[PDB]
Amino acid sequence: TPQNITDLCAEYHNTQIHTLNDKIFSYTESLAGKREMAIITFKNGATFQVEVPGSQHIDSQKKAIERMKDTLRIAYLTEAKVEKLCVWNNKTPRAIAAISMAN
Amino acid sequence: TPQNITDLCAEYHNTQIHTLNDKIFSYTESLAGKREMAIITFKNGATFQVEVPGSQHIDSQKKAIERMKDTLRIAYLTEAKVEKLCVWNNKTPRAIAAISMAN
Amino acid sequence: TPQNITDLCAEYHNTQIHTLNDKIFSYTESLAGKREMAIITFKNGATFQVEVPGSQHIDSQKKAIERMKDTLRIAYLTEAKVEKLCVWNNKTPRAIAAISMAN
Amino acid sequence: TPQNITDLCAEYHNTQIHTLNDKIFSYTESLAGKREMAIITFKNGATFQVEVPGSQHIDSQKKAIERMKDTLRIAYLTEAKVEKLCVWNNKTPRAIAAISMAN
Amino acid sequence: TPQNITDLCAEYHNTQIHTLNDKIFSYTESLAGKREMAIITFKNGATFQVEVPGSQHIDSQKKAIERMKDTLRIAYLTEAKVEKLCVWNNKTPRAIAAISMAN
Ligand SMILES: CC(=O)N[C@H]1[C@H](O[C@@H]2[C@H](O[C@]3(C(=O)O)C[C@H](O)[C@@H](NC(C)=O)[C@H]([C@H](O)[C@H](O)CO)O3)[C@@H](O)[C@H](O[C@H]3[C@H](O)[C@@H](O)[C@H](O)O[C@@H]3CO)O[C@@H]2CO)O[C@H](CO)[C@H](O)[C@@H]1O[C@@H]1O[C@H](CO)[C@H](O)[C@H](O)[C@H]1O
Ligand SMILES: CC(=O)N[C@H]1[C@H](O[C@@H]2[C@H](O[C@]3(C(=O)O)C[C@H](O)[C@@H](NC(C)=O)[C@H]([C@H](O)[C@H](O)CO)O3)[C@@H](O)[C@H](O[C@H]3[C@H](O)[C@@H](O)[C@H](O)O[C@@H]3CO)O[C@@H]2CO)O[C@H](CO)[C@H](O)[C@@H]1O[C@@H]1O[C@H](CO)[C@H](O)[C@H](O)[C@H]1O
Ligand SMILES: CC(=O)N[C@H]1[C@H](O[C@@H]2[C@H](O[C@]3(C(=O)O)C[C@H](O)[C@@H](NC(C)=O)[C@H]([C@H](O)[C@H](O)CO)O3)[C@@H](O)[C@H](O[C@H]3[C@H](O)[C@@H](O)[C@H](O)O[C@@H]3CO)O[C@@H]2CO)O[C@H](CO)[C@H](O)[C@@H]1O[C@@H]1O[C@H](CO)[C@H](O)[C@H](O)[C@H]1O
Repeated sequence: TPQNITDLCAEYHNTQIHTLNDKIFSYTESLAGKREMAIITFKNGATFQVEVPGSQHIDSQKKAIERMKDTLRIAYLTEAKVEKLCVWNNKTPRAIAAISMAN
Repeated sequence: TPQNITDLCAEYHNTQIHTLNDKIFSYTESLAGKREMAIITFKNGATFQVEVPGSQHIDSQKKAIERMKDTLRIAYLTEAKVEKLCVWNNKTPRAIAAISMAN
Repeated sequence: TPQNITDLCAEYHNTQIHTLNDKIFSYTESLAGKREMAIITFKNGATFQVEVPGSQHIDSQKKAIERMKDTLRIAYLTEAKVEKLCVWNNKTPRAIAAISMAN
Repeated sequence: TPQNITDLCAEYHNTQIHTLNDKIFSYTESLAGKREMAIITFKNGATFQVEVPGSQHIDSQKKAIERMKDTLRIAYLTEAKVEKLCVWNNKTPRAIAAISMAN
Repeated sequence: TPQNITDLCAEYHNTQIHTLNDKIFSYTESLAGKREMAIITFKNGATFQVEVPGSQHIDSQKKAIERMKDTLRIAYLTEAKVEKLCVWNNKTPRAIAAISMAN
């Protein structure tokens, strides 16, 4: 079991860490069929999604996907600094696997 | 997968984007049977709903409808600026498909 | 579909609109068996309930009853102005069907 | 149906009202097995629990127990004044049945 | 039934109390499959997890694990002082069993 987001990210293929150390610039969410997702951006233009739940996800991830969208929304609204994102780089927009917040 | 609300909106028939760049003026929600819905307005009078769930919705959208009502309520209470709404034109009030929020 | 709380209220028998234009004065909730309910009051003493779920509710209302209690608690805690309540007047305390919030 | 917490409390055996008119001093919660519970204290030392869900509860209470723990956490974090608690006094710590909050 | 986190923690093997009396320094959350977890740190470098749900957990603990991640997120965002953690010491990072907040 990892102790931080960088080591967690390294337990997966097709992932990378992005260091933001910034608040979220915009928060988008959709209830439209087959596009039940969230998208965040940063002022540097960087865009990330929480993927639509699908075949790629194991059952244990379903609650965690919902939690992540909850986390992004409240981080956005409270202007919380996002430290790092672990993302999958075989999706466009890059898909969030993990988030760290500090400072 | 789309990277922003405008492109997402364009993936659906008979939708449009409204640009508000304003906080929500009023928030209404109902538990009354067959009217389990939310209604928001802006100061210009513009009125939008989250639809009552029905057969027009696929299963994957049901959780997202609930999340959207959560989002609208907290956006209202925090006076968060709503950037755009993607809506369906064939409902009255216009039915929300997606929301974006930015400073 | 209605566009505001007043029109929604009028789609039901046994209802009335209360215009409060005030924050909630007190919030009460109970987990006691057969009394799993919330009660709110306003400054003038006027009292309203979210009813115990029961056979007078259809299945689609169960989630909306839980949402309404969520709404009333956060409205109370944030001192959000309640504009109107739509209530059923064939219950004591008057039973909330819908709420609108506006400053 | 009762109009207030005092009248509600009187509908049950083994209960009493505590009039606190104070914020919560401490909030404790546990996920440990068979001790999935919350405990609050007040500055006067008074201590209360939300009981572990069990055989003493009917199914309609399960969602209300979870809601109560949510309420106590947010009341704690926002320093909301608790007016009264209705508690079962045949338990140690005294077990919360209902809460009222007023400025 | 215990009356405080210290006595609760002593009902379990392989647990200990850490006294922090500090806000959470960082909050990390993951939706990655098999690492659906949260990690917190304190400025003294201490690191704790909420374990991935699994067979070491009885069914009643699953809702309480979700609640705990909710609690840690909002405690982080509000800079709430954590008084004590009860943690299992047979896990790395040490795994949270209970939390207390005061002052
Ligand atoms: C890389 C990949 O295809 N991942 C998909 C995963 O495949 C499993 C194994 O991949 C890892 C991984 O995702 O990196 C390997 C990591 O070590 C694992 N880490 C931990 C901490 O457990 C993760 C983790 O278990 C899963 O992610 C949890 O769901 O899995 C992959 O190496 C393995 O490959 C097999 C191959 O399939 C087989 O034919 C060949 O003979 O042997 C290879 C091993 O040498 O296959 C594993 C599945 O059996 O599978 C999951 C579903 O279980 C997803 O499909 C995952 O795809 C990504 O999913 C992401 C969201 O969760 C996101 O959408 C990404 O864009 C997807 O690529
Ligand atoms: C009035 C009443 O007893 N309502 C109960 C309802 O009864 C149904 C019809 O009532 C309405 C209503 O609630 O006003 C009629 C509205 O037009 C409907 N509006 C919409 C937008 O759909 C609603 C709505 O469909 C339901 O509320 C959704 O569950 O229903 C009622 O008129 C009808 O009885 C007529 C009868 O047909 C007629 O021959 C005779 O002359 O008079 C009767 C009384 O007007 O019966 C319908 C049911 O078959 O039924 C629901 C559940 O099925 C509830 O029991 C409802 O009671 C209210 O419930 C509220 C909570 O949802 C709240 O607790 C109130 O205090 C209850 O009275
Ligand atoms: C007193 C007691 O042991 N209560 C347990 C309950 O027993 C039922 C009757 O209790 C009441 C009550 O809890 O006060 C009586 C009230 O009038 C009811 N009020 C309303 C508004 O309905 C409540 C309510 O129905 C239940 O609480 C909902 O679940 O129930 C109890 O009096 C009765 O036993 C009588 C017996 O009938 C009589 O012949 C003899 O002379 O005296 C007995 C004791 O007074 O038994 C009823 C059930 O058959 O049952 C529930 C079931 O889930 C609980 O076990 C309840 O225990 C309390 O539970 C609380 C949490 O819900 C909390 O943990 C308290 O500490 C428990 O004591």
